[PDB]
Amino acid sequence: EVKLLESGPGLVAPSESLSITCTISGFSLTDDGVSWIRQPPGKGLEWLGVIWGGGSTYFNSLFKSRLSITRDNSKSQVFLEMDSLQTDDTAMYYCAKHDGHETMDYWGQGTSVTVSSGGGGSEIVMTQSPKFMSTSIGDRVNITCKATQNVRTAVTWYQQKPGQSPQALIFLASNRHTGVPARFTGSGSGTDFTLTINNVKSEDLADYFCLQHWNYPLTFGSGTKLEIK
Repeated sequence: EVKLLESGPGLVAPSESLSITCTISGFSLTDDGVSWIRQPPGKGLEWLGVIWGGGSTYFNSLFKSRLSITRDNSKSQVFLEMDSLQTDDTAMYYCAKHDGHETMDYWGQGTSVTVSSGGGGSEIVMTQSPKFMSTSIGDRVNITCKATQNVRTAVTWYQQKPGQSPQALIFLASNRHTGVPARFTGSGSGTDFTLTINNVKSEDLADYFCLQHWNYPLTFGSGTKLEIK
């Protein structure tokens, strides 16, 4: 059984370093290489670097300056070290084992690394749910958007059809923009907000998103694509 388990701090303050330990078993560090991957919340997978069975270390150019990958074959451990950590580096960090040098075979449990000064973050994050939705014509669907702070009613809901510009659906949380069909409705005040579409029509196939305008900077929701069966 091939095993890899990450050991990491979990909480790191901005500008500090990061040292994660991949404790491996079931294979030989002399033969197989080990890579470091990270997954930010709601982002794609990001490859950091690799140490090969002979010791050759390659790094992703985006980090290069601040990455270090070492190991200890007697202890069966591979070490990652990153410098000048900031909020952007908040991600789930994995170590993965290759088949010698070709294909990345087996992943570890992953260790979650969160970077925050203690103020929890400062920009106000609008979290949308759901990111995707497959609907039938005539259903009623909800999209919600949650704020990390009371933004009162300073929330605007936009629709953006494919290859077009966004267009205001709801303004001030609950009021329909001019010329908006009465089937789009807005609810909410404070932290949670809800765009509701009754009687889903074919032209509703678009990308919907929220925006807060309580405090700078203005921040949008990640978006929501509406597909129709």
